[PDB]
Amino acid sequence: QHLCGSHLVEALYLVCGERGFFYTGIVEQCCHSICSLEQLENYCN
Amino acid sequence: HLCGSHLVEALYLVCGERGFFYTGIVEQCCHSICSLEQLENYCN
Amino acid sequence: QHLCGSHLVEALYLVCGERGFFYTPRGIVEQCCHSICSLEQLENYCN
Amino acid sequence: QHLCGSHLVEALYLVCGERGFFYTPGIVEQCCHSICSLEQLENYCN
Amino acid sequence: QHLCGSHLVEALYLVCGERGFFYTPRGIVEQCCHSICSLEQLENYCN
Amino acid sequence: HLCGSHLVEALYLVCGERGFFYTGIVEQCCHSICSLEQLENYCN
Repeated sequence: QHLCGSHLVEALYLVCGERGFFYTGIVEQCCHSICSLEQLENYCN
Repeated sequence: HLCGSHLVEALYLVCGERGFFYTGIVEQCCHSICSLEQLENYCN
Repeated sequence: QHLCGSHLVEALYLVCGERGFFYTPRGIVEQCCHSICSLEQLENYCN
Repeated sequence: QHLCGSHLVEALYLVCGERGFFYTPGIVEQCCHSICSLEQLENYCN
Repeated sequence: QHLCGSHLVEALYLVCGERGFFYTPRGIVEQCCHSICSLEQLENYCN
Repeated sequence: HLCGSHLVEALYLVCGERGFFYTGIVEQCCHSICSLEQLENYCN
């Protein structure tokens, strides 16, 4: 449940579907800490 | 296009401890676009 | 060679090819993640 | 060599480093349906 | 049974563990993609 | 953070026919951000 780097990016692609996304705090909450699926969708477009 | 090793890594990811079965998910998620909702339907 | 988490999942995929496989949690976690199992046990998780 | 879906996404991440990137639903035209090169791919990065 | 392209490489990654491995396309490509090879044939491309 | 199977997938992609060796590439590309250039030094 730690999402960073290439793996964070794989996760975004997955949960964002058609919505798309931007990638460069999502890192604090989901890479440094464990976020949920719901927390993750909130970074799509 | 969610294909190969990445599809399986995705299943692990959305299913956690619940687990999953892997075989048509290839048709549904690799050859066509499936959603998280559709992917969740391969967990146990 | 303790296959746990994503690595366990990456492994089954390889040895089962088209056969597919099942992943759930005396238990594959016990046999392959907490301990080292061989392919024999892993093929035993295909269908 | 034909980069689509999750792999296209793996590629963008790779060539963009710190710059980051944007991914939408054309890069699909250029790099997924046909084989594209480096810079053609980078302009969908930042 | 037939390992080609990235899969051969994922397989190498898997079976070589700490040894690491070298991938160079008479060839792991001939031996494991065009024909079915075993682990030792596969292991001899680890380091 | 470029790590594990993905690190190995990255090598395969950028090295093409040259091939590559995998073992530090980890320090430079997983724990830290490497560029294509630092990565290519692991091709043949």
